[PDB]
Amino acid sequence: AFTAPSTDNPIRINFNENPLGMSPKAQAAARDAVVKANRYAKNEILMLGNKLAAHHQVEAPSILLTAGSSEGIRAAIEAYASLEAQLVIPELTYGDGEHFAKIAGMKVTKVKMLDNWAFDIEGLKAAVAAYSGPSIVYLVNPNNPTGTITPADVIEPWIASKPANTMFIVDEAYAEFVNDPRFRSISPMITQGAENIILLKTFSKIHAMAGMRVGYAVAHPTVIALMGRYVAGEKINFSGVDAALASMNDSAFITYSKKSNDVSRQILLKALEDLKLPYLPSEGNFVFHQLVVPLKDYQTHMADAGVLIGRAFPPADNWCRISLGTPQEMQWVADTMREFRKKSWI
Amino acid sequence: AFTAPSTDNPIRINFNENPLGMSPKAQAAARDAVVKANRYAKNEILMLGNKLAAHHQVEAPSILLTAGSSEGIRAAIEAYASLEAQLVIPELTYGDGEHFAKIAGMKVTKVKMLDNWAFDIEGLKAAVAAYSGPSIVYLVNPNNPTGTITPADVIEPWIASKPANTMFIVDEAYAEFVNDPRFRSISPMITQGAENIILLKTFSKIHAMAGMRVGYAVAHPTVIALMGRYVAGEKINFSGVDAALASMNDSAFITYSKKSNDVSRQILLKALEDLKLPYLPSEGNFVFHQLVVPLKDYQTHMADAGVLIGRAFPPADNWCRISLGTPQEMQWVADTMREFRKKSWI
Ligand SMILES: Cc1ncc(COP(=O)(O)O)c(C=O)c1O
Ligand SMILES: Cc1ncc(COP(=O)(O)O)c(C=O)c1O
Repeated sequence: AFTAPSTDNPIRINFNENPLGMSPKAQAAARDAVVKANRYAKNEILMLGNKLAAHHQVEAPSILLTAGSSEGIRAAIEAYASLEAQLVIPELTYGDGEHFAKIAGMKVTKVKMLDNWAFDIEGLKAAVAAYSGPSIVYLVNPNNPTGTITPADVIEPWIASKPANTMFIVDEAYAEFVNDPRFRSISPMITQGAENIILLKTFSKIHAMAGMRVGYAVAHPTVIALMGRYVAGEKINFSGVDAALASMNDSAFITYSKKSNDVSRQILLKALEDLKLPYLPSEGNFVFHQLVVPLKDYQTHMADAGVLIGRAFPPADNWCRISLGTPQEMQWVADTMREFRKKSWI
Repeated sequence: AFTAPSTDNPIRINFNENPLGMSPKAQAAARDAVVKANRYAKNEILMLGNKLAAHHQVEAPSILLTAGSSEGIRAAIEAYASLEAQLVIPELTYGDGEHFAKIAGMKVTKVKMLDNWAFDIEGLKAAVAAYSGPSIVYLVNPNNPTGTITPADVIEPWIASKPANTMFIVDEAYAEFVNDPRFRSISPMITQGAENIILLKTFSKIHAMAGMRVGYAVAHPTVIALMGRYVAGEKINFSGVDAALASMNDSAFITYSKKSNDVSRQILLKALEDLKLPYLPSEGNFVFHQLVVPLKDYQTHMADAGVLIGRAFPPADNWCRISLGTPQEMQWVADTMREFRKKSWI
């Protein structure tokens, strides 16, 4: 069941973790792997790479397994970094791209969001076109923290035009949650031979395995080979490898994982409509919504009430990112929000 | 319970893995983490960092947790690499240093082994002293593949002399197996404030957790801060983090892990002595010995008998590295070797 939270046992809706346990088949695989984990998972890593390759309709050399997509982002940046290069990003997006770009001494070119917190793709395209050196473009889709998608018919033709000296990193961490039919995975462009795309994926979100540390990149083999020089081989942990292989066969859990996230979303959105607090469309496992009280006060009052929400995401200073917990959790949070309103805490 | 091997179920003495399961307490920790691993192991990683800091008598900023020491070697090299830097290594050692040095575009300066396969420390010192640019020195102790130690009184005064523009990476993967009293961990030099040493350690060997991917670096905080820019945070897998925390408390297992290794070593050494095949002193969980037949023939005959031994380690072309299995495995291997001798296969 669900139990009312306290500060010692809070509802955790702070890091976009799946509030469900991983698949029972994946859990069995993970636990069974422990007795084997005195040894390296060498053959199993080969099997997982092959299975991911078939999933993306590419060959094995187009897959790089990494310890989460955290490592894929780093390797992608390191592989294509130089002191002449720029990273082109929307101003409000997932911070790892900029983090590793600054480590590489790159220019970071942030493009202001449009008036609906959408990506300004014309602005991103102009940031690349007017720069005479190499550009890395980092596109998170669906975006964190906003939750919104960028339509495929807006991204795909830009990428297909092959702007000179430009590598696109497309992070689809939250893609399996998506309901909007304008969203398409970029994967088929790689299957069809694109050499200017790195697709990053993870088992941390829909597969509910954040702590297991399994992600990967999909790209042309020449791109994967370059990225491979910035990781210490493919040496994923035994439990994560076996859990990943199992989760890939448990299509029933993946349907359930999406459906539970959909139910949670509507419970939150109901409360937000009742309170008349604007929110952005949610295509991941989180909602980004507006506040009329100071963010810091709201975070503190929620924390005292046993609920950990998202950190601040400047420059959206009056917005908060609320991850979607289980339905029972989101109802308790929705109702706390209603009680806050009565006393002006929201 | 021991059973005779087949080609489908071989004795695996090829990758210096501990042939013992992980500690029973560590396995239970690892299994119990799986239900929790929908979430990132954030606080648990902080606790493991603090526990390793206490173990090495340093503060937490002097520890960097990594996904095995493989990632530590990479990060250490990336942090200190430049196009003007050289890597100084013994000609016969663990190849990851050279590998990442080459990716960085560094000169790689290999110093021939002494006539007893020991490190030529005077040659390594001279290679640094002769080079006007920055140098990284990578010292594996006990060395892989030879298994030998370099006495502390030969290494410590070199490091303590602070050669200009030189960082020492000291890889003590196998150090808990060591019996030789001339061996000393470099750790106290970091506790005493050295800024030119990176110590790398792993849970993959004495702790028997190769497949759990947990290692770490110990260094001055300024050096750890630089290394940390080349990993995607400290985001170790949940089962590994909880297994590492438990294994650090199970001192009885560590004692047993070494003792079993010692027993296995003597079984192999007894066979080599009977066969009059020279070997090097073994201070890790493997033995480097000479062959009179071609290495490739010997590798093939052992594979066919269901025993997987080490790969070739040029330039020691007439030597093989045999990992130490359980005592019962090594008795069976030892007797297979005696039988091979009768038919000239060894
Ligand atoms: C867009 C995005 N990409 C990548 C990551 C990194 O996740 P992981 O290393 O668990 O795959 C996250 C954070 O969870 C994310 O939100
Ligand atoms: C000397 C040495 N250092 C480092 C490693 C890397 O091991 P891990 O990544 O499991 O810590 C090895 C394993 O082969 C090794 O032999």
